[PDB]
Amino acid sequence: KDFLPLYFGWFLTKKSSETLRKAGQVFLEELGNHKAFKKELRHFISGDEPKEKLELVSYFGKRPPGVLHCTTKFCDYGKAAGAEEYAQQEVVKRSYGKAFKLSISALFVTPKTAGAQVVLTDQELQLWPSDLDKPSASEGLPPGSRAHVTLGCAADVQPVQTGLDLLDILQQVKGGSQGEAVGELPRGKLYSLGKGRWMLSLTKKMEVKAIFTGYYG
Ligand SMILES: Nc1nc2c(ncn2[C@@H]2O[C@H](COP(=O)(O)OP(=O)(O)O)[C@@H](O)[C@H]2O)c(=O)[nH]1
Repeated sequence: KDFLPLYFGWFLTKKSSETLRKAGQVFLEELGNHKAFKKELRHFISGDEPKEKLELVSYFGKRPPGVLHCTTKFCDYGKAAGAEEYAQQEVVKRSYGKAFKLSISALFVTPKTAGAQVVLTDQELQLWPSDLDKPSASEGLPPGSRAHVTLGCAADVQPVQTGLDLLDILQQVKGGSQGEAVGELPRGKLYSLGKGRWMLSLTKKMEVKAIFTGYYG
């Protein structure tokens, strides 16, 4: 019998990866230099500390090397629950190797991860794994809300954290707790959601090109 991928997803082209990666780093630069962020650094550095500034690019030291991606289904070669069902779908097999455009609507930062929120079209939503055997997965939010691109992680943080972070952030925006924007960056508005959580809503959605395929490690 045949190995499944470690995970399925959309893998950005060289150019799109470069473009999104640069946007993420610029965001980390501006955020770290933003007065509202520094006023709340108690959520990134603990204890009575010298009043210095944190370089977020350095903070998120575990970064994706090379090509960026948006995961759909983690399969672990077929060991993960629902892995085979997902892989056997017609739409997954039909879409394998095909090009897509992913709309990135926001960039976010928590004390654990940094990433970009992806807003899937309905065609692309067809490639999002069914939560019907684990509605814990998407936590009351529309399907595919977890869709993201990871831009960086803190040293002690597991890779899957980014998706959980995004859902947490979106969960607040659902209850209307993003509050009044606390800053206006060149690319959009900065929101302070508390607990070291920050969201930049892009004025203009970023459009990235990516191939849907499988990663085998
Ligand atoms: N999404 C997801 N990832 C898992 C799960 N269990 C383990 N992982 C980890 O996810 C890693 C690969 O995820 P990755 O695509 O890099 O993270 P993402 O880009 O934030 O979705 C692997 O190293 C696994 O150890 C799971 O149930 N779901």
